[PDB]
Amino acid sequence: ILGITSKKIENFSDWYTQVIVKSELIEYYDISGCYILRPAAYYIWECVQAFFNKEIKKLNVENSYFPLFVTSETIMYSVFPKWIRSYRDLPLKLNQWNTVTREFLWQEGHTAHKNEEEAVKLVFDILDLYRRWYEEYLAVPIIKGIKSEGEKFGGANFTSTAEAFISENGRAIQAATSHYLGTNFAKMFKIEFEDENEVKQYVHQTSWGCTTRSIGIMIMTHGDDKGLVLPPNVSKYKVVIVPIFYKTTDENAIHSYCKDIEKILKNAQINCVYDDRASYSPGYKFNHWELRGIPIRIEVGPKDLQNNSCVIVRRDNNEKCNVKKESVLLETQQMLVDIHKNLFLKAKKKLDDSIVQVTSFSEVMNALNKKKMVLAPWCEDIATEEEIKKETQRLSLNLSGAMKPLCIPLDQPPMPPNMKCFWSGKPAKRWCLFGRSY
Ligand SMILES: COc1ccc(Cl)cc1C(=O)NCCc1ccc(S(=O)(=O)NC(=O)NC2CCCCC2)cc1
Ligand SMILES: [Cl-]
Repeated sequence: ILGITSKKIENFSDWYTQVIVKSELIEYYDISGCYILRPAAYYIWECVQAFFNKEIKKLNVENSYFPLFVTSETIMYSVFPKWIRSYRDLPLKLNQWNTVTREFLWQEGHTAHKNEEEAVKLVFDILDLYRRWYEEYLAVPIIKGIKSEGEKFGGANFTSTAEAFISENGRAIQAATSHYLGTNFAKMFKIEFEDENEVKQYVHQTSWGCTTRSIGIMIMTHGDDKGLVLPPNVSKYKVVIVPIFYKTTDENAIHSYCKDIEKILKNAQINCVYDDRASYSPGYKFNHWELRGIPIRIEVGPKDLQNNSCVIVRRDNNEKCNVKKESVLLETQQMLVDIHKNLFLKAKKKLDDSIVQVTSFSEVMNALNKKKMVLAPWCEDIATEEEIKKETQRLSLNLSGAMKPLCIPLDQPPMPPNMKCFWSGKPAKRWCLFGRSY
């Protein structure tokens, strides 16, 4: 009852709710579904917040706060004409860190540029920062792409997106967005400027956001039947030290030895916890910290005193090795790196193995039935989006069983000149990724 009672594959929904509560990420307030972000969850948000802030500031984006909202977007663009008069006032680059299933925390950026080229470059610069956000900190692989006309934001010229995929239930989920808004809102609010030639021009706008859904995607990606699995970059404690006594003493020697290891790690700015609670067995502690997603366990028993060593246990694959005491710092540092690398790579394999490249709709149900996505040549006719939804829904009988256009990947496979649309039989335009979704 203390651990996870539902297998991730067999009952994904119940598994997830158990993991997020028992790992002490969240705490449910009442029956409304409202929840509290405990330190373990907020810490992850703080890590990626710190990363994102440093990177957008390199792009001269400035943080700010706009408190007025309308049902849900921020009141902002109508103020821009008061700030923009000439090309010297451009580019305007703003970001806000907001607080408000539902999502409590998120980030939202807005820019305005003198032309299309500069705005579009920012759109994709930001999009890659989202990629790094997921990869370098959450160890989650994403796919960058363009939304179809039927799935893009209404006010956007085009919507670029990062897509993640949960292989266990065969569903894609939108991980982040970066819109090119063109001049759509500039026309609405007369957001105009005089260029270098004293000519009136429309500003070109972008908006981009990412929420705490990123944390959920991380959990769903890496979590296992033992509970939470944290990439070291978003775990407060990198290491837990567990003492092992055999009642034959010396507990004090073990205790002292563990404190030596704790000191070495902490002196190297590697935060860790020494679980010296007398009331709980070592086996109890193993579960306790595995459940909470601690990347590395260091065990110390009698044999380790004898051999001047310690046992290191990886959280991601449960592999154990003996390590000399004088080598603990270096090997722990390398282990933390390799754990992140392994989490990403094994997640990327599951993602790559989830994409079935097809040329005909007759290949689609085979891929959906195996809980995968399809990559197909598509004429991109907006009317066909609903047709494809309705038909895949009909053929599967099945929380939606429909597949939708996820994104047109920035990385396109070659397109043969005479390639037809997998659905309409018309000339294909580009390869599009289709799948079931959240
Ligand atoms: C619809 O139910 C299901 C029915 C059947 C199956 Cl087979 C699976 C599911 C399912 O969907 N199971 C996961 C339920 C789920 C997962 C992710 C999201 S979310 O959008 O990503 N939101 C967040 O993660 N917030 C995080 C939570 C952790 C702390 C920090 C904030 C929202 C809900
Ligand atoms: Cl506004």
